[PDB]
Amino acid sequence: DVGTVVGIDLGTTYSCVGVFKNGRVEIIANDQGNRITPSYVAFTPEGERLIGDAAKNQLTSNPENTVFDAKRLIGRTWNDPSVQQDIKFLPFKVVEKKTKPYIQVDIGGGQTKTFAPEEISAMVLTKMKETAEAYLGKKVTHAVVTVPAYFNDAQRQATKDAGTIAGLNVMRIINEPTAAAIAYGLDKREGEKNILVFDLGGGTFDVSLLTIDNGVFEVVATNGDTHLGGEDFDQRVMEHFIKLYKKKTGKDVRKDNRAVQKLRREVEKAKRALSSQHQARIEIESFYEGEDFSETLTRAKFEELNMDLFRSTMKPVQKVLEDSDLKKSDIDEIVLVGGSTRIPKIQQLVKEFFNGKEPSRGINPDEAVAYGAAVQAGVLSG
Amino acid sequence: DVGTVVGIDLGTTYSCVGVFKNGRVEIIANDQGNRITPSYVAFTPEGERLIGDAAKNQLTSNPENTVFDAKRLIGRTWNDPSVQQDIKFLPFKVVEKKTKPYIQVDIGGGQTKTFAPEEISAMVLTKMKETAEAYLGKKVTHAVVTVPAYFNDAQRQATKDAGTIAGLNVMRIINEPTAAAIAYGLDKREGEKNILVFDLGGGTFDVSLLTIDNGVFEVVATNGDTHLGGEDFDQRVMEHFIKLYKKKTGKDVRKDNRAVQKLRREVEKAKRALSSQHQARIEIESFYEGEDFSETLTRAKFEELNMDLFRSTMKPVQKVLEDSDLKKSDIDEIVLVGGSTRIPKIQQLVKEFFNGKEPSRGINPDEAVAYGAAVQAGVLSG
Ligand SMILES: C[C@@]1(O)[C@H](O)[C@@H](CO)O[C@H]1n1ccc2c(N)ncnc21
Ligand SMILES: C[C@@]1(O)[C@H](O)[C@@H](CO)O[C@H]1n1ccc2c(N)ncnc21
Repeated sequence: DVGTVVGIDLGTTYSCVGVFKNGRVEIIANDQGNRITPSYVAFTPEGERLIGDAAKNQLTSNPENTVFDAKRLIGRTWNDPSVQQDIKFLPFKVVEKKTKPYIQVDIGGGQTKTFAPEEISAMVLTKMKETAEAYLGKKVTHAVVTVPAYFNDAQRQATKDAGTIAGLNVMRIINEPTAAAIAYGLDKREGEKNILVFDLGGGTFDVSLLTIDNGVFEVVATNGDTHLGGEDFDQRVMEHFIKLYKKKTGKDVRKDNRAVQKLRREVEKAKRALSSQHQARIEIESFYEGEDFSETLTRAKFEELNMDLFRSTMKPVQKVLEDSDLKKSDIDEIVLVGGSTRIPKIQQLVKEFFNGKEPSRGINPDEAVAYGAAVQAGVLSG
Repeated sequence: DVGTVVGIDLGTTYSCVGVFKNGRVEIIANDQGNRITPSYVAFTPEGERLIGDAAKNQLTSNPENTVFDAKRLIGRTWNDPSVQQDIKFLPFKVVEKKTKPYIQVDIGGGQTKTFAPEEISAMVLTKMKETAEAYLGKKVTHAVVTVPAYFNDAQRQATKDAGTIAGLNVMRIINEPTAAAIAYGLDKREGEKNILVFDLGGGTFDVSLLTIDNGVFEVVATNGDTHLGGEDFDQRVMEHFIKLYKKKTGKDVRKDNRAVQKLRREVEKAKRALSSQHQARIEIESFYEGEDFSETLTRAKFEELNMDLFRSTMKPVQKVLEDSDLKKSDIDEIVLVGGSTRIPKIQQLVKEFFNGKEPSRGINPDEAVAYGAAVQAGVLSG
């Protein structure tokens, strides 16, 4: 028996868990009150293993012992050109072991440990499993886990293996855009329809063209940008305030990594506010050399700082349309995925690209993938 | 323990049953393969009690022993002016008993029996209960049953009482326009919205103006025509072919009630076809005095024959707008209910009345009320 099966969106930067309970999907908040959890792991000096918000928000002068972006490495060989490029931008050590890119960190007291990417993803899944168990008041043993549509055999298997390490029997591996289309109830429509899934996550941008025909989904074409996401928008704002602080004080903010991390956390909070307001306030007490930071950011400046990045999302959309032999007017449904799709300028650009066509609406875009996984989990739970 | 709760639309002319199973609403077909069941009861000479399709399609031996339209009498007193008017058009006997209009029929071999309106509706509910039990492969004990928004306390109680007689615990009585809005997920929308429900049934026309605010429904105003529906369109076509047959042969079709019933059944089939095609064929072997009937009906003629009736549906829509102190542009959602709303001219008239505004679409309008009742039943089943 499977018990209550969970639906898990195992994302590059954030993960989300849902269940089907009392006739509906319930997205579960973690111990910090958040319905999304960072796909992050860190180790305290005492040897405590931190997962999620506590890992991402732990102030440190040692970025080399925090692990994230394991989804870029999972199911790939060490010598894969993608891996060789990615390790140049990753602050933690990556070493060749058993043909794979293993992550090497110090787990406390100088104790060096090496982890396969699926062992890191297993830690994230354990945290999602614990989040669901606290909610359900009972143990979880089975799951439906999502993956990007472009994931190959080794990547799907390594994701199932991460589940096994976490004590989860991954019953079904389903494609992220399909799970989002199911969340919007797009499988319950008559005839053949073309669905454009625009997924702008924390670190990756994925565009997928799906067809629905008599309840059956098919991934026709995929495109995007593997290194474009919500964190890039935060970084453009970080650069803006760091240069501005250098002009105003003569001080180089990046000389203190903790000051950088405090600014990063406040910038992310301000970015989210600019999706619903035209001005945000960033305040940090004893920010740098005992001096306080107090600055404002307008929606207009945020947009100006990120305009090239926002406009760059249109190119893969045009490419998928060409590769699927479709025109703009052939798109029956537009599904927005990822918290970044809440940015007004992104919503405007997509709507304008599709000649004023309104996208599907009702589900939080950061939860749509886990929501669809939970719909399937509900069927498997009986 | 409520088990699997069923959602039942107990209609004046037709009824429908749905359940929530394997994560979605399932509308259940009856023993004749139909997703809607006539709200009809008949008694054979041998004393067999027929319910639904077998009752409606029994070649008359019982115009006075076939019961229908019990929903016009339920929860009303015998001396209610509505009852006194309705009994003039009903072919079965209605008698005063216990202050109520009881139905009196011969159940076989000259045995007279008297039934309260809720006892007839209980027979219809028993049929719906048996339809759901055959599908689920287990017994059903609880239900969500819909009623018209204008139903008063006695009418809602008498409907619950019909459920009790049928062995159903009617857990919730919900308004029909509300159930149709729920089917379309209109209760899952943010802010305040005005919903216009245009319900053209088989025998009744109901217009309801609802407001939805933070998931809460309010019936603001109701109007319509208590004696206008799909059956009236069939009658206009009946009159057309009877007059045409008199012109072509000199014969008076109504001298043979069986010939009339055969034409009625074929006209209803042809009308349904004209909603998707521009021409229909009606054929009856040994129709009248051993002569066969073979005629065609165009969509244009069908429309011409019913134009006044179709245009008359606009007047109650304008009245509800005035009684709710709203203008046409204040309507956020248009919900079409009843198989008759499939008629292209009706769809055109409604859309034109609302300056080209497209109504909600995707759910068979004859099943939308049961679908909404099943959505609510699904949450109650847990
Ligand atoms: C949490 C995030 O910053 C992250 O970059 C990404 C994860 O999918 O989504 C963002 N996100 C989440 C919500 C949100 C918003 N209201 N406006 C901009 N970005 C928003
Ligand atoms: C069965 C019906 O005749 C009846 O009059 C009413 C019950 O709601 O709906 C009609 N009905 C059912 C389906 C249908 C259709 N495709 N075109 C016209 N009328 C249609």
